[PDB]
Amino acid sequence: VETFAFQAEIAQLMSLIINTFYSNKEIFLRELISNSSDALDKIRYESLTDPSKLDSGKELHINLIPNKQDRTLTIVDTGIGMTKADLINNLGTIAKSGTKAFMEALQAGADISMIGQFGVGFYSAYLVAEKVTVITKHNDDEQYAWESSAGGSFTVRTDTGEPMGRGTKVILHLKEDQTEYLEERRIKEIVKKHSQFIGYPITLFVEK
Ligand SMILES: Cc1nnc(Cl)c2ccccc12
Ligand SMILES: [Mg+2]
Repeated sequence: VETFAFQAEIAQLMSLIINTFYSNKEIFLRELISNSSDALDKIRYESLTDPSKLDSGKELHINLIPNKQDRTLTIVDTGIGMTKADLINNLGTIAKSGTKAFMEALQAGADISMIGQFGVGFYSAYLVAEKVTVITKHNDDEQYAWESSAGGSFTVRTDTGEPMGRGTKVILHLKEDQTEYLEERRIKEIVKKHSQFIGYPITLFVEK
């Protein structure tokens, strides 16, 4: 297991997200679904010039999986996935400019719901999650698990669990007072409201 420090600016964003009083927390789900949809668009487009990129799975979809026993909500896609370099460096590097503009917009009147307009909506996960685990598989790399409970650091390890073929699973370990996002009716409400026009089938799994 390798442990890394977030860039100062990303650490600052995450603390803002964790510490700021802001009741409209449901926006995290829209942001993660939007990210999944962008990742599905990417693999679809790449597959037009190299059909073999779909050898790791033809199905292009999003699954939402609540689990009350583990207190987790998982967002799963069969999109392009992320490489080790994406997890450790590339995505954070790109998020730096968006983060700066976002925190400038907040002290100038914007609110946290606009986070996705700055390309850094992934970090809205920390509105509801005390820990985020991301399991991911890109065609050009191995399966990895990224994980962070914030506080300035994250880990990356090669993942030994079940192979996923290609795509990304974002596992939200929910805060004690955010278990409403495990309820079927609440999830349905949020998806209908914010994600009605996404172009991939979204399947909300039911609990056993
Ligand atoms: C910036 C960013 N966006 N999406 C995901 Cl899934 C990320 C995962 C790890 C680190 C940064 C991410
Ligand atoms: Mg970083």
